[PDB]
Amino acid sequence: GKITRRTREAKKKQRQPIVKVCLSYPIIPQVEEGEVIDIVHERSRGAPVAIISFKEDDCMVPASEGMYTGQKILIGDDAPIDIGNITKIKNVPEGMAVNSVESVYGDGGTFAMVNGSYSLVVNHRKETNETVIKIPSGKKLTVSSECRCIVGVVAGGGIHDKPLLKASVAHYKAKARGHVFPRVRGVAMNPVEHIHGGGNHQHVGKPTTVSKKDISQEQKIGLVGARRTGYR
RNA sequence: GUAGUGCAGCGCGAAUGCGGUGGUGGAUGCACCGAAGGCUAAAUAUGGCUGAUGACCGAUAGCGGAUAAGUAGAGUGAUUGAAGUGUGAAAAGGAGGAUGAUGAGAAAUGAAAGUGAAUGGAGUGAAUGGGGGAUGUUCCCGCCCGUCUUGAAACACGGACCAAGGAGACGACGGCAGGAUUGUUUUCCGAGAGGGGAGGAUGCUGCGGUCGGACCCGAAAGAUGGUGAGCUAUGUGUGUGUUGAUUGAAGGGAUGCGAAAGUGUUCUGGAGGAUCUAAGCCGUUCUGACGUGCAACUCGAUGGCAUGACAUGUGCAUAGGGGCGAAAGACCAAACGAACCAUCUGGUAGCUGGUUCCCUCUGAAAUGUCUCUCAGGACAGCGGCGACGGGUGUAAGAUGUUGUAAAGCACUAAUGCGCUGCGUUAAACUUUGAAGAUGUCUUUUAAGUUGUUGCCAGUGGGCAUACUGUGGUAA
RNA sequence: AAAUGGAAGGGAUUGAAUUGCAUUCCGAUGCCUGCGGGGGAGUAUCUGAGUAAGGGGGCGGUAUCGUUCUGCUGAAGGUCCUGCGUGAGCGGGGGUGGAGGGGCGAUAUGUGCAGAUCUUGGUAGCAGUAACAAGGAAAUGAUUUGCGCUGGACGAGGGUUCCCUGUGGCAGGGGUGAAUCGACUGUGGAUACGGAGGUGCAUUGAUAGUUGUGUGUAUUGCGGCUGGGAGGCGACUUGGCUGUGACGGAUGGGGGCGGCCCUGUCCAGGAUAGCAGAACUGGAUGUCUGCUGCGGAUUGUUAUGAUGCGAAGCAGCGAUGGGCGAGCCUGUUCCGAUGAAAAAGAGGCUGCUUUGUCGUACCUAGACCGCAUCUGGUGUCCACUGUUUGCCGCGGAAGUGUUUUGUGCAAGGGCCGUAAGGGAAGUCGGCAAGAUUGAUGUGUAACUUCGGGAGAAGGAUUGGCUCUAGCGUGCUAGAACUGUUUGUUGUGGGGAAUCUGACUGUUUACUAAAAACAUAGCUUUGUGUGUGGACGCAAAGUGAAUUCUGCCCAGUGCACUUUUAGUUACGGCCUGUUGGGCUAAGCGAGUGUAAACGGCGGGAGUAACUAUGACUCUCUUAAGGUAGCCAAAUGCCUCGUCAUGUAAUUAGUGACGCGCAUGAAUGGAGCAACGAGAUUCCCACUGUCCCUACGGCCUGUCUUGUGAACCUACAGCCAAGGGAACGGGCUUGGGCUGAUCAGCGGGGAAAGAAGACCCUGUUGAGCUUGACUCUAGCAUGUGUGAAGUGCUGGGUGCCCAGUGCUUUGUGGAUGGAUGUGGGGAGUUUGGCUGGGGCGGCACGACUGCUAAAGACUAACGCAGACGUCCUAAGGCGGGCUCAGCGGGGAAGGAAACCACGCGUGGAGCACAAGGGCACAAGCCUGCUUGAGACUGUUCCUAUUGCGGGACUGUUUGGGGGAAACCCUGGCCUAGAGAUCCCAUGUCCUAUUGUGCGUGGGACAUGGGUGACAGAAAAGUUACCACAGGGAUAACUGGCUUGUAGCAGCCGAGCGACCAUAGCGACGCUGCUUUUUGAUUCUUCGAUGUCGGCUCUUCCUAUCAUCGCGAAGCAGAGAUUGCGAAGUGUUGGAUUGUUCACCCACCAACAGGGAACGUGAGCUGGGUUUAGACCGUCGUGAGACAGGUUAGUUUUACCCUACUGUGUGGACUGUGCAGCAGAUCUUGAUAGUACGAGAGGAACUCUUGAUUGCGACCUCUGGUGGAGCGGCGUGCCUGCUGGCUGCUGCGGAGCUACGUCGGGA
Repeated sequence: GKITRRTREAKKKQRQPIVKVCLSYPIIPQVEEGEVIDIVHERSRGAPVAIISFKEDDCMVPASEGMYTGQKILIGDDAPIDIGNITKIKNVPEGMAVNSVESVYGDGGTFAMVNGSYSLVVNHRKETNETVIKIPSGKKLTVSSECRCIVGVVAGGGIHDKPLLKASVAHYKAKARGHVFPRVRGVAMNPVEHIHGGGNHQHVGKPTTVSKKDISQEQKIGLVGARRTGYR
């Protein structure tokens, strides 16, 4: 055989990468006052980015829905509750939506940083200083009560409300983001390139669930380690 | 190196009257030696350079290269790579022709294939050859060689013509034959334990055997080390190109209807992978032209697309079991279901083709056994060349063996009648039974006049016919 | 009774082809006899063919040593003539040549050529041929005139090709000048992006943003002088700093560099027969985007608007002749796309001074690449005018390129034009051509995703001239007049249905553009972190919307769990004499999952005529195909059945459904819109055809110049025969024509290419997996690594598990073990065989027959059997008689048991068949383990192993029997396994000495190779390769004739009677070569493989026409037979078809052969390698004589054949060869003969035609680049007159659709 498409698309990307800018906020224990100086678009992202200026430091963060240029926000551990306002996660009531939550007290942000997402604060277990939160995927996770966050949802709304509708729109999206476009189906190739192969009719020819444990790398194509298949 | 012969990774890790070794793992005597630091001439190997030699080659030979040869030339590149010697002793001199001069000589020699001029003979028959005769012919005979084949003049293959070159030689080890010199030659049997007297050696020439490029020329492939994205494919940086029309979305104005909710008409505006046309780009049909071309993909007419998921110059990134692909196994410098260059490499070939002087003496086989054996091989059979050595491929007299042809019903198996006879059968039936074959004795029957052994080749696709079977409607 | 004209060998022959004879004769390289030569032989002689193969004796090339000679008074080599030798070869003479050359003996070898699609060099025929060139002219040609269209600059590439002089292309000498052009400088990149600096005029033979010059701008350095504030309410003015570089597509409005057009005036130019209100040409002149103060509510656009967060207006600041637009100014809009980076800031007025290095000539295609002076390819910029929406098409300028003594046109080609009447009858198929076409009124359906369909369809108008109306001044609307009726001198064919893909897009550079690929939408899976943080990132399937997406978890796969089986490795620990316990993942098990891979049944009865089966029983599955759809691109049978379209329907559409083998994201149903996709029909239109004609230009034909190639054993007329079974040459017959030129495609099984199909080889490679043997990676225990401490749990004080803490090692790794692993590597996948494959085993082995009276003897010949079985079914002693028949005996029968008289085996003996056997080899019965331990000779059986039998000997040996005697398995012929390795027994043994809980050997048995003298082994190729094979298939020929076709003989019956008018059973005998088989002789270094179209010839077994018989022949119409091959034998619908089947006509619509006639004659529908779809089959790569769609047709100029032509008068004779007309019809005969009637003929006379053949142009039709006319576009200034385009008529000539012409 020859080497399959999955493995070559991985090698092309170490030669010529897609790069995003790494948003994060700094450490400031005393309550300061910031200044949104600009909100801007970025290639390969869907969310707009805000430029906020402190007394001796500037930062780039995901803008929340409800920000505007020239607005003042506060940073510090004991800061008041309002859209924006980087503050510590024990000063936040239950049922409130936050974004860009860190996990180690000083790493910037880790959770909920894409277009239109947030995490939920569910419980404050005041003994042991633990906070249960819900992250965007649904998993529940206890963090310390000293990690910081941002109040509100990320801007950029529901981007899937509008269909792509046309070939050229999927062409411009994959140029900016790096998806495989177009995709030739594996059953339409010759056997030399794909485990799905030739044959006098187009058909896979054997089970499409494959293992995730113990088999050769380059055999893991299809539905890898699937617990269940079917419509519902 | 046979149960480490030597070396290495990982882990464990010594001794001080002590340590190591002794062709089978371990023990114990006796023998013999001192590792884990260092240096050391000579006798041995070998491209090239310089001297000296030769039963070596003599211009298609010998090094690729006897000369302005690793040159001229070819390839993007790594790489690749020829052909060509001669006036004379002396320039004493020529170089369109003619007339001349110099010289020993117009000047190295100068074959065949093929041609021009003159002159002799013949012809309207393909030509050419042999016998017999004659300054061409008249009569007789005569199809084109080489090769594979049961079988070729073949509608089987190679061969237009001429010259030169062109294929069983050499090394090692063994045997035999012929020949040369010398001769006071021999470590035996047996797994072992045990037992125990019986003419060659060293050269020379030839032939048969094996391994060597191995009689000469020939694959599809495999591996080691290198070159390419100037063609073409995808990504990315920076530039450039695109005429004139058609249709008429949202938004906005005015005007009519109606109790209201609402709705009619018409202007303005200029959307959309919306419709043509141009600069231009492709490649549907004519199955048009052309088809030793204008051309290793072109030309004419017709048709399709022309704001894009476009077209195009240039910087950078991706390389061969790898890349790149809106996917055709497509494309990667005129060959891609694995590129190109050099080496290993004179790669192997049970298969096809070729294999060079005369006369003379003998002269086959196309069958049996074993074979991943069936287009091959070995052993045996048939043949050649020997050498040494003395004494029946036909009949007659006697005496044995046989179960076919024909015939028959005694056994086995069949087959009609008449109520003891008449009728019909046989490769796997036989009570009988030939012609023909086949054993032994006697040359103390006729007629005639071989034994022992050495070294070796080719052959193992057959076919026809008289008589005689088997299968088949038959050939 | 057979297909080119032909064979007792020919002419012929009445016996010169019949039969019987011998008293004559002819006839070999054989025989006898005399000489000559070779080889044997024991020396008075005898004996000679020969492939593969072997032996003896000779001839020749080049050298050495070792001897012996010759050449300038002319060597070798070469050429002609001549002697000797059976031959290989060796001598002499005359020319030429100008320096060396030999004999004899031994010895060393790169030692002798006709061939190898041999190597290198030279040369023929073809052939003065193919191909290419000959560009418009004027005696001259710096002058006059005719035609074509690229023309001018920068880069890549080239490198002196550029200028002058001399010369017939060379030779000699010249020419490239930079602050203000590019680069040397920026950025991870650069001659196009960023960036200190300019414009005119003149100048050389050749350079110029570079030389010279008028004016400007920047810069290097060096000076001199001078200022840190004035104004304005404000916007802002001034020597008075911290700004820029720096950024996408589409589209409206305003305004324009240059160019072009219209117009007033002035100065000039060129042509003119005549006329022209005074033409034609050139030149020169002819304001508000914004901001501030006052003001205090309205105001504007082509469009969206602006405004108490301050409108209009007034006053300022700042910026900057008429008409058709490039940069520029100012708006709106589009994106899950939002449109680089770095170098480079300071500044007033003046004077002197500086400015480095390298490139610069010439060429856009005849100066580049494609081997070239090649119709191909090659980045950027500029370029006038009439007509027009158009920078297109159809015509003109500017600039640029170009010659001046070949012919005038046969046939056949390449590219075009016009055609009576018909109108797709042509063809696989409307292929090709014709037809529609611009603009403006009118009028527009089904359906539909409401947007579309739509330029639907269908109808009408159009020039020129002279005016009117509107306002925006060039467009729009209206009217009169006029012509030989006509005006776009350009620009879509349309309509009704079915299959299929949603749509715009992409693809096999060089045979496939598609239904294939992509696509939005829909669904499933994994993943909490990569610079990226789940509206993310990655992997698969299906393919817009609408409506739907059923049932199956038994098999395979995937997931989770093993906190309630089993199985399992290194190391460690435990216990013990070298064993056993404890400590993984995985496998196994349990549960879940089909938008995972996939699957989705038989049989019996049953409703008041039949028929069917709602209903029932029954077998059975993991579950038994649901909703829908169909002879559909999916249905074998099959051209299914019914309806509809036609004169006629293997086509199309509608309907039906037990569907070989339909069916649900393997996606099912479904067609709005779109398509150079596949199909069928309608209108229109036509040279597609009936059936061809005439014309144009370039070729060809003829001349001069330049001048190839392929191919070539030798050659080139036929019939038959035989032959390797289709001859140019051989045997027996028949023949044109003495040497030319143009044509042409029958033959040379023509050329090209070591057959790609098929088989064989112990030859490959691409790809697959449930082949064999392995392997990267990954999983999971475990060894190494860093010190100190606490904690909970196991067993017996113990070892270990997790385990938190402390800081003072570190996280980078590294050794071995078990599991997994077509992701990857290497390799294999027998043979025989009436081709191979599938099947069978004739592959080891036993019996009978085939087998021809000793033994041996073949076939995928015939009929069977073998891989076992038995403690007796082995050994021995004794006693008995078997199958069956006859006469008897209570219940007793066809068969029970007793018993007498006979019984040659007619029964038994493990199993196949054959042989054998009676006080036995059979049956019953007693005792036993000879089915013992060793050892030698021989047969099948040989050149030979294993195996299976026979016969002896030796035993401090058995069993049976009184004993003689027998016994080493089975009554005899089948039941069978090497080398190497391992297991057990007996006898020996390890070389420095001795042992051994460690090994080695000899001999004998067992463990097994059935392909049985004995490898360790799965598939596929239509993507394919190489060595061969006519030892072997798929087409033609040849032999054969079962089958196929056509005929005879007999006489049982039939025929109202009557075997034969006509028929003819049951049986029997032939012929042909048109069917399909059987075979494998020719061809695999190639003989182009189906049908049609076109064209010629032959056969007869006669369909019609001519002649003539029979009758169950009255006439009419037919039926059956003989002579006879001269002439005829058609037009259409459906299918690729051959074939078939229907319609119409006809005198009739017969059957066959010629390499299944005919592809350098065509066509290419069938078949048809490489793309693709469906059904069934396979885990898969793939398969199917199952269906469907898309898919290169090369070369004659040679010889012969054939057609003409040439090969030297006039008038004729006579031999040979060719050979043509055929068929139908009107009237009369005649309503007659014949007949009860109904019906209904003939000879002779007569009228017209159809088709073939040969001519002709008076008439009619076609053509007519001859000629005359009409209407246009551009150009000559307009009129006149020309040239160019479209159109009507159209003589001569040619032609058919027109006219003429057949023996007594």
